[PDB]
Amino acid sequence: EGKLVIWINGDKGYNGLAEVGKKFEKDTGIKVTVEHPDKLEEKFPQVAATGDGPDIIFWAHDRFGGYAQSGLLAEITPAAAFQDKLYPFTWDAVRYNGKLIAYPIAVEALSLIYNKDLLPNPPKTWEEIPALDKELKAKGKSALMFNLQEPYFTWPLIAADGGYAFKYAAGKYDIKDVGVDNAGAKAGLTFLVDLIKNKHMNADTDYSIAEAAFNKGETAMTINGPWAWSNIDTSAVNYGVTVLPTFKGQPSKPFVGVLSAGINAASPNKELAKEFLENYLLTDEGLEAVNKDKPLGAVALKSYEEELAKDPRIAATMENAQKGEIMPNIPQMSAFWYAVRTAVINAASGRQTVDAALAAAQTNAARAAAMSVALASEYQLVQNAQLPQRWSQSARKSLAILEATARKEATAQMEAAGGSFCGQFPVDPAFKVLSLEYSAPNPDIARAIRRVDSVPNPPLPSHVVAIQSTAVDADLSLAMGVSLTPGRHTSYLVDARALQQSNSAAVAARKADGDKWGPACDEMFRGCRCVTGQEVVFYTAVKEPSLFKPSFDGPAFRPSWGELSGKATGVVACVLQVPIGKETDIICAEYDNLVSKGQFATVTVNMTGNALIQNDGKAISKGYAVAHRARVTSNVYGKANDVSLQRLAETVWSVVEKRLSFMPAYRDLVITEQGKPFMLGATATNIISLTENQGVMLHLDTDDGVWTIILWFHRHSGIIAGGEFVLPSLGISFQPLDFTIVVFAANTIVHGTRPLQTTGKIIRWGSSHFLRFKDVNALAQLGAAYGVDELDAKQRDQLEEVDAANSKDGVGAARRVASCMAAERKAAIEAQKAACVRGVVMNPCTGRMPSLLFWQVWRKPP
Ligand SMILES: O=C1O[C@H]([C@@H](O)CO)C(O)=C1O
Ligand SMILES: [Fe+3]
Repeated sequence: EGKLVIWINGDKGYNGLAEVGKKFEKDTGIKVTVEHPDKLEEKFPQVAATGDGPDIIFWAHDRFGGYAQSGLLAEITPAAAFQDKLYPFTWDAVRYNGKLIAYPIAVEALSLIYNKDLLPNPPKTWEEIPALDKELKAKGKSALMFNLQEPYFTWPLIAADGGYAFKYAAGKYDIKDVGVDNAGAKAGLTFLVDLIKNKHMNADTDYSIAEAAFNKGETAMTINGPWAWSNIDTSAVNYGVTVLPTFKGQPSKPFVGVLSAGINAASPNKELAKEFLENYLLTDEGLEAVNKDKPLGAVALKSYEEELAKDPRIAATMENAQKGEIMPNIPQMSAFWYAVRTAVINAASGRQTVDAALAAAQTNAARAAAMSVALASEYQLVQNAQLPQRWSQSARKSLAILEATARKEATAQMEAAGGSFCGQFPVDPAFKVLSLEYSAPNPDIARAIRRVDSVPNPPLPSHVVAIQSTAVDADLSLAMGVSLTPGRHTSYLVDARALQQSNSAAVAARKADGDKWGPACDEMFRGCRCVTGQEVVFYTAVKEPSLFKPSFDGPAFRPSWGELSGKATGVVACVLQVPIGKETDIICAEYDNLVSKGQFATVTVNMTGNALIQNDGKAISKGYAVAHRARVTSNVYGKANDVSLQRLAETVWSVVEKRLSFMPAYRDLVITEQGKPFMLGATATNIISLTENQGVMLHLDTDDGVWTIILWFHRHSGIIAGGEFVLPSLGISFQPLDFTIVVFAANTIVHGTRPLQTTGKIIRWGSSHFLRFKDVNALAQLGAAYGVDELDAKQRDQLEEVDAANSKDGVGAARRVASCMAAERKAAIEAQKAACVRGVVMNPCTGRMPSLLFWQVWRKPP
């Protein structure tokens, strides 16, 4: 690769780091690029999981231990002589499982910040503050205001006398040993609430109130970090930054954040990143260059820290950090934070006793941390799950004979008819269908009748191979749960490495075109082979050692094709041609019913199904707002549209499942008991889209299920030019005919639809049946909080109450009522979410569903 890509947050001094990068290009001739991507917390583990991303990542050490569990970070091997150049505790912050996993850069912690004019000598102890507030109240001021809403800010006091998140021992944090409940933590929080009850502090004080008050000279003290200094620097306040007050003679223990630089485990530039960080960045001039852009605060490098500590504010930061506790670098901190946030809010407001608040927090944090471990175990079993065994040597031989017989029938039939047909559409793979004509001779669906424009059909790209052998066909059919029309289908093998490369190229082309079908996407398209009118399946083959995660410890089958040995196969795409009939009648009828009854909501794209639109404050049950209203306002049958949606989802599913037996297996694996009532019928669909003569840019979906179904049907007669569905990383494209369905892995296969031009009245209706997991999780959560069957009654009540406010007092009053409901809903969702209530099985590393399922390992030993 011979280059270095670095990700750092936008709030840091990246241009200063970019200057350090130049000086690196000088000596080694290696370019250093420094990007600052938004949502960086979540972006790195999602991209690094696939062997992609930067060489170097810059973030707080706390996240890095989770990354280390996922093997996304390289073990750094610094010499004992380099390790001396940094404070030993900062090295402790970047240790996971005996191993060093990142380079410490900067050190941050809360300090006491005080107004020098109101308070020349800040108190040494918390115990003095009540007396000090009494004095300052007489002058119309207050002693102390800081954020009471987030436990980060209140924890220093709580930790002082004892009290910790998880007990650290032998290089590990004990998940089962939470320190929320001890006498130490109890005393700390007691003192905090005593300050509130004795009117020294207000329970509603948040970050903004505290910052405003201190920066305007209204309060003598606040508690904040180095990020807050810039704002105070613009104000009239003469301020100092000092050691946090002691409690019962012990130091307040703020959490310590260590900004760190980790090396990507999938980076080919490991020894040159080691070079860059050790010799160019972790030096006085190195950190100086960064410091001059945006200040680092305290730093891990002893020599430069001695310089910075000349600023008393930096000195105070380090001192508080050393008296503090390194923030645990494990994901189970989320459990700690939610439970402690609830406890502090409750104890401060009087909703619970300090003793009651901490007792519940201890119990809940331990429970939630235990469950999250259990969920990670189960996810591994999900990723590694195998289809029910249908494959055997005798079964594949049997199936190959059947398939061979069917190929002869299909040939004889083709001979008799003068060629191949999909419905009435003449199918010739020598040609690419660039435009085509549909006729509508009756009120049924318009039918593809004639190829209009064509070019000679481009060959398959080199990484995609049509499978010739019936034995191999039967091998894959039986192992992958795919049963296409006998003698009338093609199977393909796609090289997994090249598939991922082509995905990247496709995304690049769309970006270059400016998020649109332009020249670069067109050039890719010109290389895609037409499979219009075909029934096809694409298997990807992963070589045993990536985007794909097969378990090579899984059971192996013996392939008839030796080229499959040492490889795992998964189904990435399947194109079906549904014969016009009862099922297509039912499906198209439901679309018409849902369109007529105003049940498609506009987001463009029209949508329906079991959504939960959280932007709608009053939404508390499954569906779009139109669905909620119809359940109430209907004078015939409240459930009518839900019967329609279930039949729609179930009929499409049934058609797909006849051909793809892995689909119900996927449904059963990833939909939880709590998610089932919020899926549309017995399917893996919760949302259904609808498009009218529309293209869509090439893209990967992110927050959808493992497989997505798309179908098309046509309404009037006419000619359509363009509008191909394109799978550029598979090197194929097609025109939808009478009733074409594609089932494909939408999170891992790039896809889109070219713009259309039409002649006549022809409408091509496109529709995706998919799993949008955010809706099913939130709904499963609401179901756990209120009861699945209570949601309709809540929705009816919430609609009535919002209507009343509008009818009585205006739009403003009603939207305030909706705003109230939204907060209450939020709190309920949040509480269930903390209890690990889920609608679907998800990757704890990525927060997404697995990239594929049901991998089959093939091995042919001699
Ligand atoms: O290429 C696409 O076309 C369909 C659209 O017709 C239905 O939404 C969709 O899901 C895309 O990603
Ligand atoms: Fe899509």
